[PDB]
Amino acid sequence: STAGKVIKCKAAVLWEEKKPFSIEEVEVAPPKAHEVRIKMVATGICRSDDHVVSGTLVTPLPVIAGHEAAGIVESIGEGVTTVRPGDKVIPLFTPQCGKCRVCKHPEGNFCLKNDLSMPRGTMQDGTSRFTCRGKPIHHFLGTSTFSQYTVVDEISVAKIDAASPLEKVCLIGCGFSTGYGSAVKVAKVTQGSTCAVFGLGGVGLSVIMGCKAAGAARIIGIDINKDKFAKAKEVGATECVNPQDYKKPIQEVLTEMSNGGVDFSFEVIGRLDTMVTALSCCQEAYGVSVIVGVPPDSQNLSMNPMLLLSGRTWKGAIFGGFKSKDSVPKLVADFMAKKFALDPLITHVLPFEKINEGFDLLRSGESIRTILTF
Amino acid sequence: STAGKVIKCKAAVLWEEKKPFSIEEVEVAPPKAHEVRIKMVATGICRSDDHVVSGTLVTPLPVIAGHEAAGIVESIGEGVTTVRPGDKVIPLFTPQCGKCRVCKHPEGNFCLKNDLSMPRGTMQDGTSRFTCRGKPIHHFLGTSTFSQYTVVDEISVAKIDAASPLEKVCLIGCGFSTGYGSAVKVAKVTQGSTCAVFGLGGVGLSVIMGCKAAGAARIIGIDINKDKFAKAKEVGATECVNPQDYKKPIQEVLTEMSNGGVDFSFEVIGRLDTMVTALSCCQEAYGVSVIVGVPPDSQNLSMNPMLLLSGRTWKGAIFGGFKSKDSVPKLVADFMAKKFALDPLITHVLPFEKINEGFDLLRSGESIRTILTF
Ligand SMILES: NC(=O)c1ccc[n+]([C@@H]2O[C@H](COP(=O)([O-])OP(=O)([O-])OC[C@H]3O[C@@H](n4cnc5c(N)[nH+]cnc54)[C@H](O)[C@@H]3O)[C@@H](O)[C@H]2O)c1
Ligand SMILES: NC(=O)c1ccc[n+]([C@@H]2O[C@H](COP(=O)([O-])OP(=O)([O-])OC[C@H]3O[C@@H](n4cnc5c(N)[nH+]cnc54)[C@H](O)[C@@H]3O)[C@@H](O)[C@H]2O)c1
Ligand SMILES: OCc1c(F)c(F)c(F)c(F)c1F
Ligand SMILES: OCc1c(F)c(F)c(F)c(F)c1F
Ligand SMILES: [Zn+2]
Ligand SMILES: [Zn+2]
Ligand SMILES: [Zn+2]
Ligand SMILES: [Zn+2]
Repeated sequence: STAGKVIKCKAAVLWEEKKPFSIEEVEVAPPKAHEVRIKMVATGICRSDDHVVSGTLVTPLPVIAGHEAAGIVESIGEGVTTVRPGDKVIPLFTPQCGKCRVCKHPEGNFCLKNDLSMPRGTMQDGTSRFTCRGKPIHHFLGTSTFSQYTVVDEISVAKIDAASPLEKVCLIGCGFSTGYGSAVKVAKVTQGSTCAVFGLGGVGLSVIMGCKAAGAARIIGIDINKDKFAKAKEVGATECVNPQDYKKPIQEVLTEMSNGGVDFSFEVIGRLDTMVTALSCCQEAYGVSVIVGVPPDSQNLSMNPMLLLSGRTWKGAIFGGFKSKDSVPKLVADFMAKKFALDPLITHVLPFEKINEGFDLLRSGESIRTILTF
Repeated sequence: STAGKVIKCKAAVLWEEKKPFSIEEVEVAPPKAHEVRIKMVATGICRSDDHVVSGTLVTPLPVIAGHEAAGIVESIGEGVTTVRPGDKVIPLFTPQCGKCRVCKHPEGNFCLKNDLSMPRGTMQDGTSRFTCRGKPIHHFLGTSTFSQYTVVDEISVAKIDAASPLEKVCLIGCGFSTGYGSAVKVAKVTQGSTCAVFGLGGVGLSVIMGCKAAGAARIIGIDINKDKFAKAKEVGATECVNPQDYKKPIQEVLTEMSNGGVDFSFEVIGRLDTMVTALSCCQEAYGVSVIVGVPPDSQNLSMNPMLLLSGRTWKGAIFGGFKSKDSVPKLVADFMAKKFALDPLITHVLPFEKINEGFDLLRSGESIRTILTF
């Protein structure tokens, strides 16, 4: 039995920015009250994890990163009611405490208990469950999924279908749900509309899936890497454009293509310039633009507010706008009912021990999602 | 007797920026096909007219400004079907051609025939109906209401109730409808919500009216001129704050007052800094901020897009989001049925000949709306 005991296991520790992960033994404390210890089964490599490595996202180091995953409950602390040992679960990088003003709001999902805005890199109680070489190691977004075992707060975990394939549904923990919800819930894409999707990685592909599901008539994919176009078309893009092919700015190209601007645009990269371009290419009177990408820490964009005064709507969201604990189980149920596909997003499946190679595939432009299996 | 003939009348011509208007004789050509010549009865002095004088708003000079008005049709050009001589009318600074993609869109109101985005200062045909001292004089927004007679395109005029009091309902041509619609139509303020209104002039007062009509529980007015607070409370503000009273930035004050951010905020001034402050003070996960004020020409704001990524919505609108020709007559009908009040906005009345004194009153901070009578 491991319940109630410290577990020694393998994890990928990030000791400092711009260095490879170190795959080594960590100690994982047992869960305290209202905490859940999970044996990880699969975790995805998301660009946001690379942002921690690159310094694009600032979070306390050293750290166990990883936020898109699925696993099986090993043990629960006192007072846990929503999961039991043996349950399949997805950690929730956006929690759902159910009690704060956001949780109670019909349209908010960015629960005030989150560790995104002002990250401490701890459990809710302000302490860490991880040690490595005698040193405390930080958590990441309350999830820390780059470990054979993690500990999460109960508000940061959802129980899912016991028959779920964990090596696929881990994507519901971040990239699929984020893109899909950005289209269907946040933008509320309409039937017959024209959509523009900037960035054709895992998240942008999921935005395309949602735009197609919503009945868009035209879905224009934009990426500087033309190797991304074939898969974008497979999942619903009607056209793809590479800005590097044009003498004019791409907002002008897209405005012309759409006979005066698109209905919905999405920034799914993380660049300040593309955020402004995406806003500009939506129709000036009634267009909607959604920011999904995460830009470099503490950098401001510059824009002319006449873009908004004419009638545009500009919004952003975390996790597709989904209230996390309510939505994850339903998304998995919908996947099990064949309502959407996840295989198009998965280009590589590697053992966990190859985490660095998986990040190199992302950085080189060669992968969409690599799933790491424990 | 004047139908088909040039009319000589008095208008207020702006020859140069940063100068008084010159009340002098102009020649007003008869209406061409699909044009309407209107005898003006009353026109309001709106801050946007002042922006033309100050250079905040760039439009070709020399010009006959004025855009908030009501009058009586003197004559119609060939092919006009929607008004007749003797009808009471409001000129529409935002046209409604009824044929473009925006006019056909359920939400859009910024008709593509507008003369706001890239002002030419002409009729729809690219020519002027005004001569002064033998020189052609520009139109403004297709309306040019600072004249005893103007000529407008048919898509820029609405017929209104024959019993309408024109010295009141001119405010439906801009300031009332813009602020009211910004709350009820653009923001879609909800019952029980907390609203923050930056700027307590005529437009911001109208926003407050709209927020109160929509059922807001708290309406916080923000102005650096505390003389504006008594009327703001009369029309529905629950509390007023002056940024100059505080050591902390007002977005922090408002976030504290609203226990974590407001539901709806409105920028009703025209400053880049207050546009960002207004966005910041709405709740980070589900807040909505609407830009109403007109900022200085060609200037960009700087902002951190993480404000949006957490869930905020940022939008702007012209004329309260109202499709102009459909909406203006209905708004007048609702006024005649006492569904809203206009008298709280009217602080001064002057003859047209005292236009410069009217502008002095606005610039000093003393007036809300001065109504000029012809
Ligand atoms: N809002 C959320 O909740 C949330 C969740 C998940 C991911 N993210 C962010 O979303 C973004 C996309 O993540 P991902 O899909 O995993 O990343 P990814 O797989 O790296 O995809 C990004 C795509 O952008 C393309 N690209 C780069 N520069 C440009 C350019 N100038 N113009 C057009 N295309 C360009 C690039 O070739 C690539 O295909 C990242 O910034 C993530 O951090 C946000
Ligand atoms: N979007 C539209 O369709 C539309 C139509 C009508 C008016 N406008 C614009 O709306 C704005 C307001 O017009 P208005 O109500 O006639 O103008 P106004 O009567 O000048 O009112 C502006 C108010 O802002 C106050 N103010 C100035 N600076 C600050 C500050 N830093 N903080 C807080 N309050 C401050 C000022 O004291 C005044 O009471 C102007 O920019 C107009 O050009 C836009
Ligand atoms: O990919 C999801 C994701 C985000 F959207 C962020 F805004 C963030 F800061 C982060 F760490 C993260 F993992
Ligand atoms: O007051 C209404 C109004 C506007 F909202 C503008 F954006 C504009 F450019 C203008 F000239 C105007 F009069
Ligand atoms: Zn919460
Ligand atoms: Zn992610
Ligand atoms: Zn139109
Ligand atoms: Zn105005």
